[PDB]
Amino acid sequence: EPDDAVLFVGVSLVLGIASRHLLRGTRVPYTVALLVLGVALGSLEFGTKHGMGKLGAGIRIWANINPDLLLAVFLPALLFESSFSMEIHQIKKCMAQMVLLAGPGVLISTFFLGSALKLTFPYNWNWKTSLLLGGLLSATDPVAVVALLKELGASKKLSTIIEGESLMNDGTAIVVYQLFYRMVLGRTFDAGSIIKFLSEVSLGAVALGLAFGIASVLWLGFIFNDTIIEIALTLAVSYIAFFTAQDALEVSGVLTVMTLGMFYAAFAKTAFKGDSQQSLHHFWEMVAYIANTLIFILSGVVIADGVLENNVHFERHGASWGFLLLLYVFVQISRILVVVILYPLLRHFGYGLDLKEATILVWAGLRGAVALSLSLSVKRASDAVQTHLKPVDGTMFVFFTGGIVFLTLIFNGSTTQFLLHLLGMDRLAATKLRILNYTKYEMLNKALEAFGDLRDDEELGPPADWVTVKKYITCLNDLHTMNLRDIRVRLLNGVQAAYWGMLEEGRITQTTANILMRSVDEAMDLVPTQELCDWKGLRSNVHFPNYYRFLQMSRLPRRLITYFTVERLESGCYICAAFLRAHRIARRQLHDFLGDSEVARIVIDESNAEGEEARKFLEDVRVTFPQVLRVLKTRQVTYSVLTHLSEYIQNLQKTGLLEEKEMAHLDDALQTDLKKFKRNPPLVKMPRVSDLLNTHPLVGALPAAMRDPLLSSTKETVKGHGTILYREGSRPTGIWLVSIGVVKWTSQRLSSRHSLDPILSHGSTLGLYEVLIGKPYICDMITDSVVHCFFIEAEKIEQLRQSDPSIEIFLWQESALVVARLLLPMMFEKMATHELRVLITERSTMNIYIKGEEIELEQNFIGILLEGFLKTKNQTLITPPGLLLPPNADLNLFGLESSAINRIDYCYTAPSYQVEARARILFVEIGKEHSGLLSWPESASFSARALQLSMYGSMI
Amino acid sequence: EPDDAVLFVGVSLVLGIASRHLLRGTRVPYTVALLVLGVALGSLEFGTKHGMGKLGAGIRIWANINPDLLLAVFLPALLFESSFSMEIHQIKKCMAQMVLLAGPGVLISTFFLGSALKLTFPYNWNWKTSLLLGGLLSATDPVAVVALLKELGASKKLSTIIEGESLMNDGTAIVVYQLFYRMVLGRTFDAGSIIKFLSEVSLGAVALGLAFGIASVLWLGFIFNDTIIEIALTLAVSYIAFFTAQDALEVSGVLTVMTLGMFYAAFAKTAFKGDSQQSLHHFWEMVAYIANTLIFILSGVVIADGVLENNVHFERHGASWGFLLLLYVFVQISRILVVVILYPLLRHFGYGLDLKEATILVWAGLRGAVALSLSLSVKRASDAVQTHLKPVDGTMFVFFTGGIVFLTLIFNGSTTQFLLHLLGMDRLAATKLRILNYTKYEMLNKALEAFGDLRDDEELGPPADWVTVKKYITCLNDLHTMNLRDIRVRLLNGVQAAYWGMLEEGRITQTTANILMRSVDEAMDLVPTQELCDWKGLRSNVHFPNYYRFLQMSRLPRRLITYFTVERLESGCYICAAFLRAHRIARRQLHDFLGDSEVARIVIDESNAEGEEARKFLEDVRVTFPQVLRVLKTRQVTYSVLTHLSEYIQNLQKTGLLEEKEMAHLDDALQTDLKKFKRNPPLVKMPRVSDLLNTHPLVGALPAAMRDPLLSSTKETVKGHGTILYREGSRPTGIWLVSIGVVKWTSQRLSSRHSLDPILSHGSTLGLYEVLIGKPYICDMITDSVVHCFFIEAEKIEQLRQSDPSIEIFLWQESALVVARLLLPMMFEKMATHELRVLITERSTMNIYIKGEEIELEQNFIGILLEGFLKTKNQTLITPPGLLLPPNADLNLFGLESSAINRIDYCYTAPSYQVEARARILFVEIGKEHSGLLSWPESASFSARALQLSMYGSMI
Ligand SMILES: CCCCCCCCCCCCCC(=O)OC[C@H](COP(=O)(O)OCCN)OC(=O)CCCCCCCCCCCCC
Ligand SMILES: CCCCCCCCCCCCCC(=O)OC[C@H](COP(=O)(O)OCCN)OC(=O)CCCCCCCCCCCCC
Repeated sequence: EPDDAVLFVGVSLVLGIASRHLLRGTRVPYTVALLVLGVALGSLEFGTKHGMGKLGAGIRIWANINPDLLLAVFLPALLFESSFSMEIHQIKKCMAQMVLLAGPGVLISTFFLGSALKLTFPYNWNWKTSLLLGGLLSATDPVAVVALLKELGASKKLSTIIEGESLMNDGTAIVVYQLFYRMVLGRTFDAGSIIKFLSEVSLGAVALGLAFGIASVLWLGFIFNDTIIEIALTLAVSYIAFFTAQDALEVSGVLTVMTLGMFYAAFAKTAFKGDSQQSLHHFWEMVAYIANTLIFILSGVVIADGVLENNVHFERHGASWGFLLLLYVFVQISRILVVVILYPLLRHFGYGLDLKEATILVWAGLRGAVALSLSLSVKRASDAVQTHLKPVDGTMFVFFTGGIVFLTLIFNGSTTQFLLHLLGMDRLAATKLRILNYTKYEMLNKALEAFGDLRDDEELGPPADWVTVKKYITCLNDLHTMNLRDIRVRLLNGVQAAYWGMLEEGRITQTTANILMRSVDEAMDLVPTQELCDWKGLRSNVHFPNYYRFLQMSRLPRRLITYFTVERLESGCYICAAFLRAHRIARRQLHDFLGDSEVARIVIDESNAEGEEARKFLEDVRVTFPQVLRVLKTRQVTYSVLTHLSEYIQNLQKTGLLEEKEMAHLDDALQTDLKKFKRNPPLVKMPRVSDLLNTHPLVGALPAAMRDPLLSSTKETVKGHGTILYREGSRPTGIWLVSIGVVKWTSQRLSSRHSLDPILSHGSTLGLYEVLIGKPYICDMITDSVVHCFFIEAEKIEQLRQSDPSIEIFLWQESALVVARLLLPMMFEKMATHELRVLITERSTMNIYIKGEEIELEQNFIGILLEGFLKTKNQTLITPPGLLLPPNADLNLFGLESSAINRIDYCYTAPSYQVEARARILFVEIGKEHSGLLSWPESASFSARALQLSMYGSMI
Repeated sequence: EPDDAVLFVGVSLVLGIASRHLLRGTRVPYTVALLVLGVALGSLEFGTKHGMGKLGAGIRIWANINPDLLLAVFLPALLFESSFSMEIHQIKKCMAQMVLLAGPGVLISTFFLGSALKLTFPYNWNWKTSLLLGGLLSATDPVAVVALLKELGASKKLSTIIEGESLMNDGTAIVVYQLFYRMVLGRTFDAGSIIKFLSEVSLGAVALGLAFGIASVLWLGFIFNDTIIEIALTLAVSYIAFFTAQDALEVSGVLTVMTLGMFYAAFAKTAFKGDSQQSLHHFWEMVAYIANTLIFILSGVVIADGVLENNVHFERHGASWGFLLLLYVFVQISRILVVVILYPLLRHFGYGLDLKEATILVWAGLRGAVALSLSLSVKRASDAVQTHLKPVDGTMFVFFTGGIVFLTLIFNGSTTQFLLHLLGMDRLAATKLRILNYTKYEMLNKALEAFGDLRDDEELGPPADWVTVKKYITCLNDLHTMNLRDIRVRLLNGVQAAYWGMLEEGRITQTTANILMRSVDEAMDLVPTQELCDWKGLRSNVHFPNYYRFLQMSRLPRRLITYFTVERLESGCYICAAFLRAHRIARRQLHDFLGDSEVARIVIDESNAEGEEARKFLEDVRVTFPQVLRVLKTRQVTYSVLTHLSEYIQNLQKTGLLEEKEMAHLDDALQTDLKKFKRNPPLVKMPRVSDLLNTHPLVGALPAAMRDPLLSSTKETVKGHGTILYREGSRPTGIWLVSIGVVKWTSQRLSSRHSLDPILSHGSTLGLYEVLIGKPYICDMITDSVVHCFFIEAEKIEQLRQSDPSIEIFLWQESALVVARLLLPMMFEKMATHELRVLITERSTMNIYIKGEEIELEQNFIGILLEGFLKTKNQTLITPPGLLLPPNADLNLFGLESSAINRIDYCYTAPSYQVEARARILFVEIGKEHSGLLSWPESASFSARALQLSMYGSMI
């Protein structure tokens, strides 16, 4: 006969499925239908003489479940998913408010509801039974409210508040119930006794949870490439922790399971694989679904059993059916009182709480399966021979808690969306409409591209038209007046597009991307009145390391001192770096889109002024801990490489070109590398002087000979912020090889109207064009941050130009880069180093013309007169720093616009030119994903070795 | 006290984890360590007076498990994963051999081993107990052998044979055990009775399995976007089916669970989501892992309990410890005899079986958890008050089966790799080394590209060198003499690269890709002696539809007649289409790589002769069922679009730009579309005549006016294979607008030396250049398959050219496409329609020169003299079909090589040209993933509307 038990479980699941399939889209949850079906099954089995057969025998086997086994089997499953799948950052920033709703809230609710049950209900309960039942009804449901918020559509702050309030409240309400239930059994009490009991239970639960989490994370760290082992470890450790807490030490078990779930959620990236992240969550969601369905089917059956057994709780008199509604009203009043009493505190702590998101927090008081489990446990413990707990009192408890569980879900849970819509919320911001429409546009473009690519076929013929194929896909079924308000939104849209691109290209993880996107989203609401403010959200993540107090303090192993400083500074450095990249890209895109307009310039100035705090924190990390940034960048590049290789290996397995052994070996190696990286990330040594000089394109690409001379008598120098390298006008006495840092260039005669970032990064050569032409410097360069630089005097460069006829052309190709980034900043500033180097050294043509020849720029060619005096009628003398444009070229398209704001005399538009001295000209030819969000509605050879050294660290 | 039970489970899992973590890499499995730990726990609990506490109490609770509950709980979990995760195509093509090892094999083993136990063992067993124990030892383990093959590295044929033999054998050996066990209880028997029992059990099991599978697939079909529901449905249905079979109808339960698993594996794509495919498998692997660990821990405990209880099976006398080895020898001899008796049959049925892969099939006789479960069930059924089965006999059975389970895994399972290496197998083919090295090269390239892209940073500085970052990633740690043998391998490598590209670009699913890759792999072994033979593997998949007999037969609903014909022809049409695309791409790539060489030409001819069977089956589908190909192509394009949109939506969720409600809606719509497509794929109507004419680029891009004239008096014509459109030399009387089909062009004076496919697909215009120049046709075009074509007489085209000055240039741009695909086939034949159209209509320059002007081809420009008589010294007269090359151009790089094999007189290399009549010239400028596998070691305006109509079905 025990086999029938299995049947029950099976059958229950089926019912669950049905209830979760038909009652979808409708607002009433399916757990109410589950409870009704359970009551029906229990009544059929226990009331009718024939009842059921081979299934009723499986219901009875379950209706007599042990009071302790029930909890030990069903509570860890119910709680581990809710505790494990929760954002740590959000609650950590909101943890102040949740402490007020967890401790004081549960205390107030428990004592009110229980004091009301003692003074009103007629069952002659003493002051322990009533407050026992009051401790039950103070336990929310982390799954019911999770589903409600899934189908609700409220702001994220309120969602996080409710989702945490419920889980933290569940830990506290279970503790109080444990206390009052132990007291109901007969044990005496006292102030000291109550204090010791509460302290022991509460704190030992968390201690055991943290111990088990630490021991099982330390173990998981060494499990390379096997997901079944990790899932089984989580399961076994959760259940062992619950058994050890609730049944070995006599501490709270729900608290231990919650602490374990949270300790796992905090260390998910470090311990579990990246591909086993969606399988783990799905396994635990399946476990939690089974647990809820089984408990809701079981609780109905047990309620029906008790009712039919005693017969004093149904049709005996309307007393019970009225006192149930009275208890519901009391629960509502208790929640209202808790909220109204903690409002003066919940208003200005963590997140705000105005009348709206406080009237929506009082309604979402859904009861779930934890209260039902506790009621079933109490009823089962009473069904035995217990002088203290009578059987009628146990079924009085199974009846009231299940009755309150049904009325709360049908009324509060169904009318939580109607109320949220009535209050005024649930309306799109009208600034997310643009993002939605742009995403729909980008989806339509992807679909069009795929269709167009897959159309040519000689065998299967052509497909149907594009419209006939779009009618099937319903994912695409339906979709200068500029004020200071809209441009501040276009800039934030550009920032969002930059964040999107950075995460897609692998430059930032998904956690950092989510943090930055949340910051931008919370900032796009204050733009209608306040200036651009995106730095608020990240200011709490960019706290200068509190570790710095302790690096000043002495810790014995430098592994600990270097390891912990690179782990408190790791998130802030990445966030400020990404904030300052996204903002620099957004400024450039906005300048390109809205041209030069007074409002666009003011918004750009707002962004420039906003970036100052991040710039200063980055400057402070560079001087206080010099080796942190290099380690962080190396880790970033290594993680990007590993992610790309992982994506490539996963695509190879689908095809079947490689056998099981070889691909299993490939995958094993890749996963071992990924886990060894995420567990003990590598630390990069410091770079030697003579090493940096060899990674610099100019000095690195030179031959072994004629290089010992340049490197000898070259001393690296570390210059601080604001130091002047060379002033404009002074004679050309050097070239400064910037290998680490940034240098900002300023000029008095060069257009600084279209230059939004006059900075030259590492691997650059400053002052070479000027030492080649032998003339005074054309700009005043000043360091922008800490810069490691080398200075080679002019003589050495002259000797090197005199050495080989091919190290004269190399020097010129290397100086043309800086000359073109300086003269024409509107074209050659948005370009990356690789692209500009390719276009200026490979696809650009450097010609030398003898005296007398004629130069006629074809309409498509712009040219920079690198060297030599060129002549033209009425304009005989022309200085070498110079730009030759097509006679009819539109300046406004290249900058150079001669205006009162910026004077331009280094550009020439003439019919033809005639060489006056031996000239050297450079001719260049003229006429990225998600960047359209901003303005959507309106729209070998030395050169190859240098390019290698500039792309990769060393020549390959 | 029941709570302790939970502990046991938990603890067991931990042990499992440990045993599965330490005993990795080593050859001895971990289940033996599991059994040893279980024996240790059982001996500690039952032998010592103190034993254990709060855990031993949980062991006893388990050691007294019900004999039926044990099976009902543990067998479905053990069997559903093995039955569900199995290739259907492989076993279906090998199912002949598995029937011989399943029925006759189990019968022979059972009767031998059981006849030997009766004649040798001294326990005075009767002829039912001995053959009961003999029915146990005939049940293999689908999980032990699965893991063994995972860690073995043998061919795929032997792997599939063993993996199926074990699962099919498990279904048959359980049936026999059920029979003999029911007989041991006391029931009488007879020939008729035995026959009825066997038939009822065996067939009713499969019937119930198929019924449950059908009912649960029909249900799953309507579950849109929820994975938990699908996993819970599989679980609940599996357990309900097992309970209904084993405990309600008295039929075999393992057979029902196996039938259900197979019915699910056959309908995995149609019922389950694409993202819930890795979570379902992982959930069921977790269930199976728990089941194995629990059973192996439980069986050890029960063996120890029985031994310590009776004390006649350990140290009573060496009789037991010797008869155990004797029974092991008997099992080995029984397997050897089965194989030696079925060899004459297993040799030439399905897959072959030579001495090697038959000596490796005799060694892989691992016993697992099914035999242990049956032994535990028998011992438990005996432990009760049973006059038939004594307790000593039950523990004699738990001891022997567990003892045989341990000796088989330690000896056979550990020395199955040593034997496979000794026999000679386990050596790479030396033709997979090239693919492995090329994959390593492509991984290194991806890593280099990612590193180079992620290097420029103004904030975080530069990373370390490339070598310092590659030292961390260990996935990259380590890596004209041409005969008819190697070129036949390069062609197959090109075919493999084409298959890889087609699956990546979404043109074929993963099942078709695996089929084709398996065919190519099995074919690359016969090339050393036999010609190119890839069509063998697919000839069994390309069977002309057996449905055609039934389309001749009358089925009442055309939904059924059209639906079933598009489902028997669906896989063969896709396979032949992909075979003929991959082979056409491989031929082209090989001709490009090895130039014109006698061996390369012979290999190309071999491939051309091999493609004939697929070409003919495709021709037969086009005439017998005309609307099938259009429906298949529309489904292909729609599935590619949906896959691309799904990938795009999954990437959007990671960023957090869109709220929970909007993305949940997007994902819901996408998943609903995907499931409605995979469940009821759409059928495309037939194309109307006046519709096709409007999708043709030339006639479609014309304005509404001057189009009514062309379309009027135009009658579509369907011409069959080999029909002649127009012969070379005849006066130009028409233009044929090919909109569906293919036309092959042949010439007598045009080079057919570098043209590997002279075919023009749909949406092409033939005979327009000739009606424009008013001269005889320049090639003889003949249909290549069934072709739907329209004929507009010459007058109409002349009227249309006279109509507008901009519909003269459009006609010329449209004729230049065919002229350039015809004259210079080495450049303009590998190009897709989109690329060639862009390059010839947008990036190519058509100029008209007046009489007398001079033409000087710049060194980088090739030019086609579309119209007019051009002159040059000593070469006054030059006909318009003509090609002008740079005076120093290398013909061998463009074809045109004047040689005895192919004569060329339409190409001219001269210093300069002088117009003799008003000339019209066209100038073109001169100087893809995984295609390097072959030769790896050695290396608006009318035009825009036409391009739109050619890319997408209609103008957008
Ligand atoms: C969702 C994840 C759950 C993980 C489960 C962890 C392992 C569970 C271990 C099962 C323990 C078995 C309990 C047992 O031995 O049955 C005894 C119990 C009745 O015990 P008695 O009433 O005789 O106790 C005497 C005083 N009351 O039996 C009864 O009469 C009631 C039957 C209780 C069945 C409990 C089964 C566990 C839930 C199974 C669902 C799993 C779904 C995958
Ligand atoms: C891996 C997927 C498994 C899916 C499980 C499906 C639901 C399982 C339903 C559990 C049924 C509970 C059985 C029960 O009521 O306990 C009784 C049994 C002992 O029964 P008695 O010996 O008293 O029977 C009288 C005559 N022999 O109890 C005992 O003394 C032995 C204890 C048996 C425990 C069985 C628990 C199931 C396995 C739990 C593991 C799940 C892991 C997630």
